[PDB]
Amino acid sequence: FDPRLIVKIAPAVAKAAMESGVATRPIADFDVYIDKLTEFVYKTNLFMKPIFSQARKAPKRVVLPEGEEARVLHATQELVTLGLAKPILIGRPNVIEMRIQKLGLQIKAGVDFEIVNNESDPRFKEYWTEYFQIMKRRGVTQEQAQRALISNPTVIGAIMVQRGEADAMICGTVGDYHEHFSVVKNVFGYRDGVHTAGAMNALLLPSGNTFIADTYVNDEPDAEELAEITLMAAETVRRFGIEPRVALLSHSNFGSSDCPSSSKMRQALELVRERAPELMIDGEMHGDAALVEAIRNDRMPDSSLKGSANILVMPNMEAARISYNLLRVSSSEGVTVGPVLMGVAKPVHVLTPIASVRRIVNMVALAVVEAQTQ
Amino acid sequence: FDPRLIVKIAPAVAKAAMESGVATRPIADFDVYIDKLTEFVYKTNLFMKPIFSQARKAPKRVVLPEGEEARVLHATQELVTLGLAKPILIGRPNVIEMRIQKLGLQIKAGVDFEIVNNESDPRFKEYWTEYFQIMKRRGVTQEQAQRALISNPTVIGAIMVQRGEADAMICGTVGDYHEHFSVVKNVFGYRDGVHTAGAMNALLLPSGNTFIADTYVNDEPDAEELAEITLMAAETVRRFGIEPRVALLSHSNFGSSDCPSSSKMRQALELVRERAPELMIDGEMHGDAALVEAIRNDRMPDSSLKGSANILVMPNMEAARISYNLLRVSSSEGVTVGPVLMGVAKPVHVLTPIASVRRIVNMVALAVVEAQTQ
Repeated sequence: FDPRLIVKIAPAVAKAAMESGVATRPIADFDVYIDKLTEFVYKTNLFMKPIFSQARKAPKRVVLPEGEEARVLHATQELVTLGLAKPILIGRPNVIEMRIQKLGLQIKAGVDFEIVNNESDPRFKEYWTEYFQIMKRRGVTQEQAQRALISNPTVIGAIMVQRGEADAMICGTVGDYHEHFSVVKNVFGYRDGVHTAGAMNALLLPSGNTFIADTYVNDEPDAEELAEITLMAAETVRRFGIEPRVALLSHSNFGSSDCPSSSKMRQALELVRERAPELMIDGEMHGDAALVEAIRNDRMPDSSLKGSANILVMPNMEAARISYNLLRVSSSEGVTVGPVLMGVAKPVHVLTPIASVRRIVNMVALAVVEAQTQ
Repeated sequence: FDPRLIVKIAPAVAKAAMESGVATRPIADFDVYIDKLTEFVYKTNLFMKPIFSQARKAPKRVVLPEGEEARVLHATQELVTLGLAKPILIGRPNVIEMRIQKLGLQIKAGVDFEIVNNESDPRFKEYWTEYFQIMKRRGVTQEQAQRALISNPTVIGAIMVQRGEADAMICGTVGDYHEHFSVVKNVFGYRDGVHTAGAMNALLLPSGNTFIADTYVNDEPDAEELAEITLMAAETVRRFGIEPRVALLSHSNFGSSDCPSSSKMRQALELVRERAPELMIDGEMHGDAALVEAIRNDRMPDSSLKGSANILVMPNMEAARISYNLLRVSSSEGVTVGPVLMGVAKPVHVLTPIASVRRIVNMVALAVVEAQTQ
């Protein structure tokens, strides 16, 4: 799967065929040709195949709070088969076993995977006392903390990962995003060096693989919050292997509007450049100017952004969630990754009820891969 | 009046009665019995009694602007009899001498107390000139300063205390609190190192001696301002002899409601603990949790607050004045102290129009104590 294959083979084959003389059209501009095919590499990178393999080498414990949900169940089978992770499912053990039989999956409880019963667990008194000490001043009474552990699955898995019993967690298949996130933020805590949280959704597009943030965490992020979201996204995408091409999208194109939304972007651009100059980023720009290099070079010759951009940053969540939701059905491709939570101290992600099984599979993998490091 | 009397005598008697054998019911928990005795003596305290004695030791000069008002005159008599302070009443001498006779009081002008006539005074030229130099930049012309020295008695007394002719002043029996306070603030100035003022009103409650903060001065306090109010009050309560137990009240119970008011309180708790970690204080909480320790230990066991809390700091003036009014009618007895003004350099206090004659006597003695320091 090495991307460099088409980089060296196709030119070298072309150079020997011109020396052999059987070629009808000489590509005299070999360096331009080299630029053309390296661009094809850069647009389509799988960025999942290395992830899966890394998960296979070191599977980790992942808790899925909504264990009864059928989509979770379908993904648990593929996780056990591919040897990606050690799945811990939370829910009523009786309904899971019945649905497994109806689904026909070969996973066997206590063998292939472990189950934690939400209604009864020996580690109950310890857990509610642990959750209460975090949430006593945040409006959770002792009596409330108990009731939460019996009926809120997401809270149960959060306590495990913080304790150390579980390595990571994947939730959000049932419920609104902010319900699960609220649980996550108070329990795990912000990662050191960060004071804001970022959500990222990825769509393979004609322009290539493309990422969008922030989709659910912040409804109206301020300037410094955008800058921190940008830097984390550049770090995460560099891990995937795709070099980061950041574009701060806005209705204004390089100062066409002086309204506060555009002013917020420009300030963040200066903030990002001062914190880490290496990142390739230019803003603000129209949406189209970030993908078609032809349009951007006409508005901005000396733009530091080169080629189609892959990290599009949004001024407010509404523009993001409406863009990503409209593109997911206008691309019609493999799911790649879903809502990637950035900034949390522990390896956690929250999904949507519309999330497919492949998305849950891919996302559980992504988390196992995060858990290998500390 | 020594509080330590009941704490020591009763246990030794109890031990002697058990050794004698006449004790029908033994008390095995002697250390618990001491705790119940010490809690009773802290609740029913008489901080006013030492204040009178300290005032008797060194009577100081006190100015009362409303010398014609009947309630002040009754209080001048009992002050003269007690020997607490040397009164300097202000008003028309004829109306005072005629009311003195009408009220059947044995006080003579020029000997027991001193009258300063507002309409005519030898030092008139120095007073309105000094007032002008203080208020020339706050909208007071020379012509306005003259009429103001004759018309507003509170202005007259404020000038005296700043000159040093009188050691303190008590006012407010007629008129709005702020009519005198604004004069007090501009003339005396803020206490060194203090940039906001505080109004404290004391009540005798079943739970114990109880004070409320910011009853009249600030409609809405900054978190910084709330902090300085709390810190000053605990210092003043320590002067009375009561142990400072502080509680920040709010409509939210320990983060149950996230609003501007609750956020405002919590920030102050941090600000107070940094400036003085020794002060026992916890918030935010409901009122009942501040008084009934049982309720507080059930929602917050680790609370640093121990027992009934004596210093109640409130979020806004509106809730504080409403509470104080509704409590002074539902608490049977207790003349205690009137509205206490904190943060002003020269010793002074502003009273309510409905302040009882006992409250004028008490608040005059409180001022004499304050004048003995610096």
